[PDB]
Amino acid sequence: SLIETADLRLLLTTVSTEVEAQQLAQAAVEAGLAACVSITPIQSCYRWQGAIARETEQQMSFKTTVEQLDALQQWLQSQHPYALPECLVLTPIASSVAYRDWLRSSLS
Amino acid sequence: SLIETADLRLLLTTVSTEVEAQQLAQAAVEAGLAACVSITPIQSCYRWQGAIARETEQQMSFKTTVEQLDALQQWLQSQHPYALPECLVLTPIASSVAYRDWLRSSL
Amino acid sequence: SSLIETADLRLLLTTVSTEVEAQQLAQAAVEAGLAACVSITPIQSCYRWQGAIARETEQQMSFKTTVEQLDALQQWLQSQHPYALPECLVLTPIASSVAYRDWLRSSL
Repeated sequence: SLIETADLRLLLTTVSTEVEAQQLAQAAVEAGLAACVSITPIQSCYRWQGAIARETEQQMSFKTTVEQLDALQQWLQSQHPYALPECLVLTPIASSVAYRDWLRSSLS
Repeated sequence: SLIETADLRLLLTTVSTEVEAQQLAQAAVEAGLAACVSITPIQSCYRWQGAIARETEQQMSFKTTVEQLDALQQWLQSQHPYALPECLVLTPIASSVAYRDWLRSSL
Repeated sequence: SSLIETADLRLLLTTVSTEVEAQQLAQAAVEAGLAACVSITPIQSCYRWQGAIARETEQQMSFKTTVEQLDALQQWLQSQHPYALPECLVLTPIASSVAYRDWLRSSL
């Protein structure tokens, strides 16, 4: 049942706290900006303003379409305006018809 | 030993429980359909059945080749606990010579 | 904050066995200028080893870098990774924000 896909997108970002991740995920789905969101606890080590830090974060992966992606990304920024958040987008190359159709059905 | 690659695939899906994930991963490797499978605990938020839900799940990532991918997905569908499984496929664009060779040879 | 097309960012994925190993390798890669950020996630990995199915705890690592540093990062992993034959899978994000891409590039 695999089909080629070019219009699905995964938006990856991080936030510091579980509570923020949960709230952002719920509201993005309610807004029709993403169909599904996963939240994974991580540790991140990074260069920021000269120094190296290791902090706990929540990795978020938002499932959306190319049509909703800009709106989603801008909306997420609006939710933590003080942050320069991680923003990486991946394009899946295939999916199932049913999963693709469900995902597209979930967006507004 | 970095090489450009086009024939490797990652198939992403989720299941509800650790037990389900462990069993499905083992069976896929046993069948020669995936070289290796990672399992990561997540929380997932989505609307289903008219209502927004947040539930704990296990993210699975199956490493395979383009040649085995259809067989893996057909198998996974027959064996997956969900009526509508997540199915997303990524293509890595580079690997190491040794890792690519391991993955392909293991199938 | 707007999304822009990106072709020169890379995510290198590998695993190690322990949290300590992952923290040390991540710190060392950032210190050497080979990655801007490294995330670490505990996982289980299932694979066949010596003819038998194994399932082991591991740490999934994701190194955020540029195409220009990718070869040097992989070469450095040849010497520094704890495993003789590490996982090595590289993804290319297709978009990012201007701010994030600029942060990542300026960190290296």
